[PDB]
Amino acid sequence: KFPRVKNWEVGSITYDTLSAQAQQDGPCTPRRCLGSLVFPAPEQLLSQARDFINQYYSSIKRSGSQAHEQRLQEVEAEVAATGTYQLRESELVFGAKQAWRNAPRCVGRIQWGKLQVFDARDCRSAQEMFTYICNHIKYATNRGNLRSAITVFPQRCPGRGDFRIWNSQLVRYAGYRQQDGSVRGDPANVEITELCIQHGWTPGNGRFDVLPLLLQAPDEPPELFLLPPELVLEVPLEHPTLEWFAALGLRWYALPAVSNMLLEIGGLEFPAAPFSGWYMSTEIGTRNLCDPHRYNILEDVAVCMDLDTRTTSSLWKDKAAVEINVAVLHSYQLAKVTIVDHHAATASFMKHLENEQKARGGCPADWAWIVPPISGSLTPVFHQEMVNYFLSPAFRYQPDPWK
Amino acid sequence: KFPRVKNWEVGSITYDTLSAQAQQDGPCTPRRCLGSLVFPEQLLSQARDFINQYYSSIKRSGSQAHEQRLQEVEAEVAATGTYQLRESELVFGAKQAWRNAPRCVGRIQWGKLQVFDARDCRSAQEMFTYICNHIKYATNRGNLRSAITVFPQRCPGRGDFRIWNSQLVRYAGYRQQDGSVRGDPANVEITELCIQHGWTPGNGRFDVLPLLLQAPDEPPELFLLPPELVLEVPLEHPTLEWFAALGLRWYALPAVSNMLLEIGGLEFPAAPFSGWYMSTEIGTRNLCDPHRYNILEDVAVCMDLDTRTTSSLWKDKAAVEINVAVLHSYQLAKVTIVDHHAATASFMKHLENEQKARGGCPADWAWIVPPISGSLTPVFHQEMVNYFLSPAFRYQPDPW
Ligand code: HEM
Ligand code: HEM
Ligand SMILES: N=C(Nc1ccc(CCNCc2cccc(NC(=N)c3cccs3)c2)cc1)c1cccs1
Ligand SMILES: N=C(Nc1ccc(CCNCc2cccc(NC(=N)c3cccs3)c2)cc1)c1cccs1
Ligand SMILES: C[C@H](O)[C@H](O)[C@H]1CNc2nc(N)[nH]c(=O)c2N1
Ligand SMILES: C[C@H](O)[C@H](O)[C@H]1CNc2nc(N)[nH]c(=O)c2N1
Ligand SMILES: [Cl-]
Ligand SMILES: [Cl-]
Ligand SMILES: [Gd]
Ligand SMILES: [Gd]
Ligand SMILES: [Zn+2]
Repeated sequence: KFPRVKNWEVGSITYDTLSAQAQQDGPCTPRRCLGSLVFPAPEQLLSQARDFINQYYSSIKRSGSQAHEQRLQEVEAEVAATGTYQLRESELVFGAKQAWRNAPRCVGRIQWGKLQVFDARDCRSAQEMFTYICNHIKYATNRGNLRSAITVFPQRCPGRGDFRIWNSQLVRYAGYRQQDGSVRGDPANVEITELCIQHGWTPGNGRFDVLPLLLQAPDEPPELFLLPPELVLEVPLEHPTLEWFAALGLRWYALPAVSNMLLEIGGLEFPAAPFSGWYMSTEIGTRNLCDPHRYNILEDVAVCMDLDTRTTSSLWKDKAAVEINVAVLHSYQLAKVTIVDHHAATASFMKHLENEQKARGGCPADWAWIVPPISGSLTPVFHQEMVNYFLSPAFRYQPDPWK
Repeated sequence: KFPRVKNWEVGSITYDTLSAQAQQDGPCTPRRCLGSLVFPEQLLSQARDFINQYYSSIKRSGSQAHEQRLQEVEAEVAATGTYQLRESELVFGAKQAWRNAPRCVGRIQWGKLQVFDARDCRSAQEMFTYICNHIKYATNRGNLRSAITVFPQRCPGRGDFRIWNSQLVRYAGYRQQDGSVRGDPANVEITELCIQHGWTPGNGRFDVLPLLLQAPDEPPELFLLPPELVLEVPLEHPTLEWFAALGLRWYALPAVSNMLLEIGGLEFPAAPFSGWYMSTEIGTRNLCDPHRYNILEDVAVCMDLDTRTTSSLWKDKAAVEINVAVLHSYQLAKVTIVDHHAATASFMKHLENEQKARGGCPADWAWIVPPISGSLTPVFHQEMVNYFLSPAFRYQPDPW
């Protein structure tokens, strides 16, 4: 038997047959579930490459064709001669889309088929890397009409260091570890800020200072590049009916572009493959602005809203958090920057689940990450049971290049 | 082998060593996590294990009385096939089963539980008296007190005491000739049973259901709850004067009556327990779930919210004011209730106490994090380990 999966809003029942294809292992055992944790060789290369090629040729409905066999033979011969192999361009595009499709913590996978894949596997230097990244930022920002993209830098290979982007995203605000223990700017970026200053960046002193990019070419210390200010589209935050909100001087950036994850395709590894989509509004409104360990503006806003913050039972937190999220959505819509609210995102994810059940017999999904951080049970994904497992091609965490 | 558990708000680290004592097996494997699923004469070994637990907790470990109790239960099961709990063992086993319940955010309170020993019960008319005394004690005119009543255990060659209702207080669910449900859709099945067993149905959205109590080997008998025994809170809102006219209400006492209590290999299919509500249970789940009363759009219409675009966050604004109404209405009626911020702060304290007490604490993140304002509560940022300890409250098949 395969896991029986139930939607409790509808009563409907599916079986996740796809999970039985899970290659790598997760952190859970029959004795204990660790699903809530944030952080969970010629012959082994070949069976991963074979499986990936099988996936490619299924996607185009040419399984068992002559072209399928020849390509498997081709990969085998290259691995036997060199210990490794090169993806065809079409396989790279397919592999990056599958990795997105396979990502269990991504609620935006209804879009997985619409992904611009920039092939930067011929990149030679940190300077050319910066050029690829600027072109990515320009294409994806598209002056507010955001377009999903990934740029794939050269694969890891023996006898040469990795390409790495040290920043966790292409656009990050500085976090200045103030001496009195506190932080000015984004506390999530204190470490990368200190590394940037360490490498000669002249720091600012604001709360929304865009960080430079620390770019690492093989066997080279990271190099500092400043993003052209006209390349970094930002949204000033205001609230549709709370006019004093604008005076908080809050901003956020248009483009979420994760740059520190490793892309794995057919046993090949791409330690530098930054990817971007668009924001779901709770990421900015609830997490980035109201996490106690982030900008932590909740109490300041509620006090401005004249709420009774002396008792929890007034729900001043819930009320201020809702208005902050309203401000984010209003501000991005006003600026004409693509953004999706958590209701539409989770509804579209529910559609994705139904498509994937028909297409592949299941969908790896991490409930705790799919359910938005406010209003969870008001969205349909709350009531959907979900099976979490690791498929390849995949986006993976990897150690920071300085640790 | 000891899982590392991190709090991402504070950056603190602990190690759950208690998980190594997980007796049963959950649904997860290294291949796939099923954590989000709602439903995941060796009696001696379990009986042995619980006794050791007991005497260890009272610092009587391996003492004279320890070995004596051990040898008593061996004779009982040899003579009868089962054994009898001492009243103190039963109290300790009830408290431990609550303390071990991974999905309970209310466990800061676990040492304060009134155990009613109903194991001398026979016939459903007596069940009903035990239950009514439970309901009366636990309600306490609104100053709610946690309690469990423990009816006779299952044994071979003989039926079971079962409470057919999932809770002692449930509103009726009446299906309509247009398919819809007037009342609580969660209770459409027990409502048709109550009718099929003679109950005159109401026609209201908050008709309190009768109790279908079942003594062993007999059909269940309908018992009507004295309306003065069932404390109910009419729902009003502190500033939205029209909210009261919606006619919403809920009941004071959450009393779960369909779970099985397991202690030392013994099984009590009828052991209703009650505490008090966390406000999001009523204001978010019971009233705003699509498959329950589903009142969200009604409230948003009364608030004159723009309901044609999700991005107005009309669902979020309506949900908050409904939870406000619940908190205001219970406090105004002097019925104990806890908001999700106070409860999750208390559960965090419980986690620290349990870390020091036992080296960990089984917790089901998906159920501990509230259904609104998740990341505004500290539990959201707390990694958790889920595992099954005994004594335990377990799900069980419906009697029919
Ligand atoms: C197109 C619009 C998209 C939306 C609205 C979206 C939404 C989200 C959200 C809300 C998260 C959780 C982030 C967090 O809480 O830190 C997430 C995670 C993730 N997203 Fe998507 N995403 C989109 C596109 C993409 C694309 C284009 C890719 C890759 C090609 C991608 C891959 C991932 C991955 C791998 C994760 C997991 C990251 C982790 O484990 O930390 N997403 N996404
Ligand atoms: C004292 C105040 C208490 C509060 C505020 C509280 C709160 C909660 C909440 C919010 C849930 C989730 C229920 C749901 O979402 O359906 C829960 C579950 C649970 N509670 Fe507590 N509870 C309390 C007392 C108790 C007591 C006295 C017991 C037993 C002696 C108990 C045993 C359980 C169990 C076994 C579950 C799991 C239910 C399931 O898996 O369906 N709780 N509690
Ligand atoms: N950074 C840490 N913790 C940590 C914090 C957050 C995350 C999650 C990373 N998420 C950023 C992200 C990922 C994926 C999507 C988004 N948001 C988006 N909408 C998109 C980004 C790209 C395409 S869509 C944001 C992981 C570890 C650590 C502290 C100490 C050691 S590691
Ligand atoms: N039973 C179902 N599913 C299901 C639904 C809810 C739960 C959770 C149990 N709900 C009642 C409950 C349990 C525990 C605590 C509370 N609330 C309380 N605050 C307390 C109750 C007793 C002491 S505290 C409510 C489990 C399974 C089904 C639906 C349709 C067919 S079967
Ligand atoms: C402890 C817990 O795993 C952690 O706070 C998770 C919960 N769910 C999440 N879900 C999303 N989308 N993003 C997150 O950062 C987190 N954090
Ligand atoms: C599918 C999912 O497991 C289900 O909806 C769970 C999620 N978390 C929950 N948490 C609580 N407290 N109560 C619930 O009923 C649920 N339902
Ligand atoms: Cl972000
Ligand atoms: Cl309830
Ligand atoms: Gd105004
Ligand atoms: Gd009106
Ligand atoms: Zn698990």
